[PDB]
Amino acid sequence: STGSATTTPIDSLDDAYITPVQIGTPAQTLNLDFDTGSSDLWVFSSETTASEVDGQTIYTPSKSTTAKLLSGATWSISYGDGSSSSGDVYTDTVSVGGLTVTGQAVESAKKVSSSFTEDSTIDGLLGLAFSTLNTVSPTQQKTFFDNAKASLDSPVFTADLGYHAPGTYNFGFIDTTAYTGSITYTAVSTKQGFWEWTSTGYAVGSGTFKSTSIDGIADTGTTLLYLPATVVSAYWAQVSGAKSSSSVGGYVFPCSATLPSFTFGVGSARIVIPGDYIDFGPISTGSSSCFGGIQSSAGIGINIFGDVALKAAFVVFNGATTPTLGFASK
Repeated sequence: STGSATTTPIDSLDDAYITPVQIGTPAQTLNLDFDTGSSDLWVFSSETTASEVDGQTIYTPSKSTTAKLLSGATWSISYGDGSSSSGDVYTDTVSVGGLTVTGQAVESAKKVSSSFTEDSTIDGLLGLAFSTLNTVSPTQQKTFFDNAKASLDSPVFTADLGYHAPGTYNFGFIDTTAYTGSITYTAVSTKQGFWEWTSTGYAVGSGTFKSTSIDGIADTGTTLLYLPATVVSAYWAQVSGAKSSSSVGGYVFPCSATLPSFTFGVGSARIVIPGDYIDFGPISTGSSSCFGGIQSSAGIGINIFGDVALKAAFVVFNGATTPTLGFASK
């Protein structure tokens, strides 16, 4: 089997992407944030504290003839940005882009943090990291991908995120029309439960490529590109007037600037992030200070190849017995 679904930016900055997901019988369609940095499929629901729901579409398990309470199971997750959610668990039928999993754990939120409430466009998350990170207790549950894997034509999914435009998540096949040149594959460590890999270096603009190993995670659920302070300083030093602002929480730059591109290495191959992808706009409405899309990972504890990086590529998440990651230009 295969599946193919369009993923759409939630706003004009590509802060996140939502993908429609069918849950239950009859189908209830919710727009979920597909997150290769976590492993829980959780939704706003009829059980979510009323004051914490503000515009989201909710899953109502009592209206699904295939929903079953997973007795005694609870979940609770905290994300790298300090947001969180928790609740109980149902199993139900879940379909993405024509691909159906029966008996998928659907984690129903009883509580969500303010960042989730305040984002009316995101109805929940669909985790696509390794199932070892799943938070359901006392019986850990499998991701949608893990459940689908054996049925898929090939045990893979791909992320093709757009810049200020829709893109695609495919399951079970590689669309050879969706990228240019060849796909370069690179080793993955699953030791921390992430799609963790090692970039071979970087360049700033038209500058020379610096060969250096950068361990990090391919994370569709993180907006920006978080890299070591040395690398990030070298990038912003090429933008007149750019500076790190402790008050704002990162590098800012004059909105009048033209940003250089940023290249990252994948083996001997190179992925080029155009300068415009690194512009996250005014820090506040009407400001002439703009927020940068490349930020320091210092104090995160891990480098994160988030959407800024991934949207410059066609990315293969290969879930074969020994997982790997593939990147192609597009």
